[PDB]
Amino acid sequence: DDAELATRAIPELTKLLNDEDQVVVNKAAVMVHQLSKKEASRHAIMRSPQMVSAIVRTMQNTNDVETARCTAGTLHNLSHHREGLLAIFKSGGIPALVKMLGSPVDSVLFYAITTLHNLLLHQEGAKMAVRLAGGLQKMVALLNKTNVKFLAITTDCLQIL
Ligand SMILES: CN1C[C@@H](c2cccc(C#N)c2)Oc2ccccc2C1=O
Repeated sequence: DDAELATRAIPELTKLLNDEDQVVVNKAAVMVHQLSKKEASRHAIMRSPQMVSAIVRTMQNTNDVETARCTAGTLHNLSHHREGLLAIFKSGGIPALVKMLGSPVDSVLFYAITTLHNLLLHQEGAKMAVRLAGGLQKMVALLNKTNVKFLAITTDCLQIL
């Protein structure tokens, strides 16, 4: 029933993610991120190409810190599934994630590189897409960070490319 109800709510949540009111978009992004933490509702989000497109679009245009963390966090969760990596890939997720590599918000930064690593690992076409978006230069720029786990994931992205 969790999956069926998340499924019905999706079109309205997709609509509110594209709203002009920034408080409406933030609240919808908080909602969708919460839905992405439960496997039944994460399944429903991955099956909606329109919903994944709205999370990508919102993530790359938002100036709201919580909105950026919630939307990148949502993509991070969906990237742990094959039917999730594919939806991110088709919705223009790679260029948006590459832009997020320039975030001063460290959780957005960690979510962005982990999702991109999951993509470079199992998504066909992700290698060339990361390169076309300038991800090679962006990832090299991060090698100056000091967190051990973050540096290793970033170095494996470059070792994969
Ligand atoms: C949310 N956001 C947009 C922008 C920003 C605006 C206002 C406050 C902060 C903080 N802290 C950051 O900075 C970014 C730059 C590049 C990629 C992504 C971000 C990003 O994460």
